[PDB]
This record gives sequence, structure tokens and C-alpha cells, in this order.
Amino acid sequence: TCIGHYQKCVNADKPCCSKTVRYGDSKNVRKFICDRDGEGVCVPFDG
Repeated sequence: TCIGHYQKCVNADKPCCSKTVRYGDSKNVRKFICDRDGEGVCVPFDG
């Protein structure tokens, strides 16, 4: 169900999960949006 990183969105309708980092005072919420402007895959985002 949940996607990982750099997945096909064009020929695949799957929910792009969010990889949020932990540990340490500095946090980071790595998201994944379906980009269809270049090729058509879900790449990292949010920042």
C-alpha cells in the first residue's frame, strides 16, 4: 500500500506514504509527491 521512493504513478495508482525521520533534536518529514511533469513517478518532497 504505502509507497517508498521514486515509484511509478502513471501506470499505478498507489498512495505515496511519508517517510518521517526521528532521533535527535533535528527532525525531518520526508514526503513523496507524484510528479507527472517530467516522467511520472513519486519522488521525495516537503521541505
